[PDB]
This record gives sequence, C-alpha cells and structure tokens, in this order.
Amino acid sequence: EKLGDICFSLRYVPTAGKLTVVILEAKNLKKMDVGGLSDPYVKIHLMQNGKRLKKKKTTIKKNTLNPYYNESFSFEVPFEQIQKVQVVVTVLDYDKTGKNDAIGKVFVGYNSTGAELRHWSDMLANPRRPIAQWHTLQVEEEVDAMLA
Repeated sequence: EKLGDICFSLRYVPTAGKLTVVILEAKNLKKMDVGGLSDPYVKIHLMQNGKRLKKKKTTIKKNTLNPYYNESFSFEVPFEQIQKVQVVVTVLDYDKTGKNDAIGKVFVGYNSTGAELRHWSDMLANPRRPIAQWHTLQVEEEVDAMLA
C-alpha cells in the first residue's frame, strides 16, 4: 500500500522575512486503522540546525483518504536564515486515544533532495510568488534519519 501524496504551496517574502506554507490536499493515503476510520491531519515543523523551532497543524478531516484542507501557516524566517531552515510536512491519522500514527512525511529546505529541493529552490528564486507542488509521502524512519 503506497503512503499517499501531499500538495502544498510555499511562498517567501525576503524583506519581511515571512515564509508561508499552505496545506492544500492529500490523496491516495494509506489506511492506517484496518477496518476502522481514517482521520488525517497535517503537521508542519520549522527546523534549523537540527532543532525543532515551531510546530503547527491543520484541522482533522474525518473518514477520508483524500482530504482537502486549504489551511495557511506562516513563519518568521529572516532572509539571512531562510537558506538554512527546513520545513517538515507530516500526514498523520488522528485517534482520540493512543499516539497518532504518521502515515508519511517529506521535508523541504536545507539538505532537501529531489522534487522537494526543486520546490524550495523555486520559492527562493521567486520572492513573493506562491509555488504549489505535489510530493510523495515517505516513511518517517527515513526522513527522520535525514533530519537527525
């Protein structure tokens, strides 16, 4: 079972030092509780130098593998810092009791790779322009090793 895909936009405003992440949609999500309900939400972490700086999260959508969010989040990242930060995007399954299991995650920014690096580079190259892209979710074990 594939993990699924996440669509989000990035926008950077250098003068104000404002980084905006809009969580748009996820699709094809893996069903986490077999025979149960899939209730996805998205977490965003801002990191620098391997440290978690800020956490935000979306609302929870109920009983879907294809949630639509369209929820915007902004971070204060000055222009002398933006090239060294990471933005981690994780889709999780909400449960009222018990740890919420991650479906998968991706990150953009410093040390990112592939399409995530291209997305981030496009944001940096085009101040003030929102750039939306899809990304394939990856198992947390692998992304977390990159981020540690």
